[PDB]
Amino acid sequence: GLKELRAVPKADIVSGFEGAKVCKDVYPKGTDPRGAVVRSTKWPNGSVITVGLYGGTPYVRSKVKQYAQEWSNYANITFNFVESGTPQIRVTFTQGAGSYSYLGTQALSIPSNEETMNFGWFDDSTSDTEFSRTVIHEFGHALGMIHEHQHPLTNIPWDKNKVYAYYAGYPNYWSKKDVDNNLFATYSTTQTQYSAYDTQSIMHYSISSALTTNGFSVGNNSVLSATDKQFIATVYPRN
Ligand SMILES: [Zn+2]
Repeated sequence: GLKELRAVPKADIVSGFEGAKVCKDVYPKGTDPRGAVVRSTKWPNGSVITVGLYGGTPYVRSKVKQYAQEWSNYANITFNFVESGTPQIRVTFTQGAGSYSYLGTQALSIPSNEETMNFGWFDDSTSDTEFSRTVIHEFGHALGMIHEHQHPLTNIPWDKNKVYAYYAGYPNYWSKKDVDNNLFATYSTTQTQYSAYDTQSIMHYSISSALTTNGFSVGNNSVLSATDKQFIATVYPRN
């Protein structure tokens, strides 16, 4: 099969946040997160992207493959799930590390012994809606999509000490200061790649109830929205 990736240090997986459903923004070391937008990170149109799955049960691995390929109904892009070589997208299932993917072709800047995507909370009992939501969302990032997030009406009620502890773990290794600029300041304003915000978007950024004092952390958006479908077709046209 595939060559083993280097393992996540288990000391850097933060205890107590098992099951906390956090999608983490991630970028190749030293790059500017503001530059990682779909017009810059999109794959060559018509690409067939090789994907490798590392670990996971056969059931979870089948679910990843099932829902990742939903994007190809609308985008002129195909995922080829392979078991040899160095795949372009490398998916791990490290429990407790959150879920994340590098954006678009930024995956190609990741060392070949490291993962480019992680699913941190799936198990064999996970619901179909949660598989659909999280897998389509993360492969959205893999196509270059960023989070959709509308301007907060009221400041997010961050449980700041739970947050500082969580983002100190792998893979960000963020300081107190790092969280203040990259997380708090980022989501204090609108984040969007659409001309108008789409409350139904699969790319909606949900903030975990493990990281806040109140509010509803699980939105409705578990399938591609009409805007998701229309936009991804303009990025990757059948041309
Ligand atoms: Zn995300």
